Amino acid sequence: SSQQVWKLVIITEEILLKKVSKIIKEAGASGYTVLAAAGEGSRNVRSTGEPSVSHAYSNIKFEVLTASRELADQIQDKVVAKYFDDYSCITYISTVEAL
Amino acid sequence: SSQQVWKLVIITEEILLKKVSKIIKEAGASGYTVLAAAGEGSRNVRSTGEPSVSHAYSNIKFEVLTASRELADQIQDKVVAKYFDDYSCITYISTVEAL
Amino acid sequence: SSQQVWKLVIITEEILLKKVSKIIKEAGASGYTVLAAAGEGSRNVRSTGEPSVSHAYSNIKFEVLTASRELADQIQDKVVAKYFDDYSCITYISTVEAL
Ligand SMILES: Nc1ncnc2c1ncn2[C@@H]1O[C@H](COP(=O)(O)OP(=O)(O)OP(=O)(O)O)[C@@H](O)[C@H]1O
Ligand SMILES: Nc1ncnc2c1ncn2[C@@H]1O[C@H](COP(=O)(O)OP(=O)(O)OP(=O)(O)O)[C@@H](O)[C@H]1O
Ligand SMILES: Nc1ncnc2c1ncn2[C@@H]1O[C@H](COP(=O)(O)OP(=O)(O)OP(=O)(O)O)[C@@H](O)[C@H]1O
Ligand SMILES: [Ca+2]
Ligand SMILES: [Ca+2]
Ligand SMILES: [Ca+2]
Ligand SMILES: [Cl-]
Repeated sequence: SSQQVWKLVIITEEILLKKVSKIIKEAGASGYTVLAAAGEGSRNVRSTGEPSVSHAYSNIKFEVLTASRELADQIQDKVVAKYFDDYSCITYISTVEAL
Repeated sequence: SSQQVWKLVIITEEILLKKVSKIIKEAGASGYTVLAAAGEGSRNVRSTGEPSVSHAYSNIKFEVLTASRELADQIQDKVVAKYFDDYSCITYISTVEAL
Repeated sequence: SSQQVWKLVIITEEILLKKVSKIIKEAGASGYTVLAAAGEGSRNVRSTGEPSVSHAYSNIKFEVLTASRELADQIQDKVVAKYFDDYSCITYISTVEAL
């Protein structure tokens, strides 16, 4: 049988791995998944800088499944409020069907 | 032109890489993608144990595209029936548009 | 507040990392995320070959968020037209909610 859940993705600088993991757990999520990633973006806020000739930068990608949209929004808000202006970061939400 | 397909995700202990790959292929999927991952969860069933002070554990993330919901459900069922009680594992389904 | 965006995924041979990154950026995307991956598929076109007894092959997974479906389709088209016949490659699109 199915249950509709929300999937929050946070892609951010690899150096924020432990800090963002703590926000997710402190907010009451049941868990999280994290993957190593790389990327480029257009906000140009990376804490360690960017060179003139761009190349892919080191990131992590979190995926957090939540039983309510409310909880996904809360985690997203906390990460963005704390880090979005000072660190490269992008975030999005969608829905999936959990078992 | 587009075709609606289903995307099954399985996130599980890294030690199940070969066993789960075999279920996916034996069920008739056209392929699979797998990524290294880490994570934490709340079922507390990891086959290799967890310590009192939790940290991220080693996982793999599979993504399997299927032409029917029926096939995604079958693969999901087979993995869950065989491994969910004895190994850390979470699974979800959504739809995407293949070319 | 929310904005509906499109998410284009391209999973392809690891050797195409720089060539596909250039298409994404030359098309005007605001960024991209890329992850190391492995997989198997059924088209059997891998540029470096496949053995009789299959095993997972080395890939990369791109995710590209776009503000229009039009731009996702354009990037997808350019990658497919250039590489799909000569290199292992699969691609799909869905929608997500960006902040
Ligand atoms: N359109 C996009 N599609 C997919 N991933 C994106 C996109 N834009 C940004 N990202 C991802 O978010 C990360 C941070 O991008 P951000 O928008 O915060 O701009 P930035 O500070 O310029 O980042 P970077 O230093 O990596 O260029 C990128 O490295 C990438 O992994
Ligand atoms: N809410 C969640 N959101 C995202 N990923 C999750 C979530 N819950 C669990 N996961 C992922 O599934 C994996 C296994 O979690 P499971 O629910 O089976 O509990 P567990 O046995 O307690 O896992 P772990 O030993 O990793 O803590 C986690 O390591 C994580 O990668
Ligand atoms: N049904 C699928 N679900 C998920 N990923 C898939 C699927 N089919 C293919 N892929 C991914 O796309 C990659 C390339 O598959 P493609 O369809 O191009 O066939 P191929 O040339 O036979 O690939 P391979 O040499 O990897 O077997 C695979 O390695 C896999 O990562
Ligand atoms: Ca940048
Ligand atoms: Ca646990
Ligand atoms: Ca093949
Ligand atoms: Cl991923």
